[PDB]
Amino acid sequence: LLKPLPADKQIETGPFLEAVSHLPPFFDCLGSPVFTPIKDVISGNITKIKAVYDTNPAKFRTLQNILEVEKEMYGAEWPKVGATLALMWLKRGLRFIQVFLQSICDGERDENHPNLIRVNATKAYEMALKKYHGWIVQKIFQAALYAAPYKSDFLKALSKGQNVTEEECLEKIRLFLVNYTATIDVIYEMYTQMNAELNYKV
Amino acid sequence: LLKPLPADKQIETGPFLEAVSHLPPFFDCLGSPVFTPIKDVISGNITKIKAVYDTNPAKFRTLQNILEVEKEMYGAEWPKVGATLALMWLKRGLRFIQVFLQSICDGERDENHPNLIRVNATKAYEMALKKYHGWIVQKIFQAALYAAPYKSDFLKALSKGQNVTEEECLEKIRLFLVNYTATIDVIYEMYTQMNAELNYKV
Repeated sequence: LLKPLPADKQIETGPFLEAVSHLPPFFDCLGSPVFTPIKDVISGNITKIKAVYDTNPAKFRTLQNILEVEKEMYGAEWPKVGATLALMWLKRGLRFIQVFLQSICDGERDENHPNLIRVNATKAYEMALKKYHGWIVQKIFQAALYAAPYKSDFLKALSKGQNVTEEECLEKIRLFLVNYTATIDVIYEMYTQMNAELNYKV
Repeated sequence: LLKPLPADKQIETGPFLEAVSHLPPFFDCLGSPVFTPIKDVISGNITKIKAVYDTNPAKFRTLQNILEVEKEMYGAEWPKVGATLALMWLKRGLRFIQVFLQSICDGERDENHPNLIRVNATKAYEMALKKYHGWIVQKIFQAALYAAPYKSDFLKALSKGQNVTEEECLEKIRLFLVNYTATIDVIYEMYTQMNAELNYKV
């Protein structure tokens, strides 16, 4: 689980990186090599943030510190630079995972295709990522979607094989989502208040 | 350029890894982020081979040595294991690049779509990779193809911006292809003679 936010809503960079570093692996709950490239993309963002943090953990103590430091370090190349860029993209992958899991927990489904997770992934994609992809990457997403597992399998993949009902799994996901969602929200507000959000497409 | 093969047709592992390590970058002659994941896939194979070589460069002096050593090291998990696996997949990416470049040099083109390289890429894909992909990855290839550059641009990307005619570029590619193709051929023969080739799909 992620720490709760402190009253000052500052997010400590070290603890944050340690928590998010447990996310990429999970993509192998999706159960197909198609998603391995995605894990490495997310993992790349986390690496890049850590490599900058590691250079001066004090200067880069909080996520806010990264943005404001890099803003003065880089001038006109900022925010399309350094850890600020990497975190700009990491927050979008995190949000995808948040929206996807929340949509599953909220019982959203396609009533005639109940064992799939395609509607949940698509919603997650539309809310987190689609705005930032050109059509080639969108078509790539559409194709990749088909590699997505059955809901039943996914959930069983989430519970480390450990024998809990689907209902119990979802209750634990809901618990995870509280501090996760609040953390992602704070990162998005920081990007807004720093005018560090860019809208270019890949 | 790659060294020529020696009379014994053994391929020294160190020099081979150094030569192929100059290939991934080029994928950024394709001129779009869609191909960055592919670079990292190929680069991953080269890393994995090097990490095994590095452990005992003498024991792993040649590519042949890697296969025969791993065969006795691993038993029934071989050849779907270690550097033998990584090289099994690396040779396929290398072959793709060989067939693609050769097809371009041979003047193969779609006469009504002359400025594209799609026929060349597809041929390269059918000859090197398609057999080893399931349909999701094939559809992903089809979508990605659209990110491929114009022939004119690609060629200009290959000549480090340096101002040589297209004809001169192709002549240099043809020269590159001689030892490259002969090297890849030798690797494929080794996999055959070692019964190390596997046909599973991703």
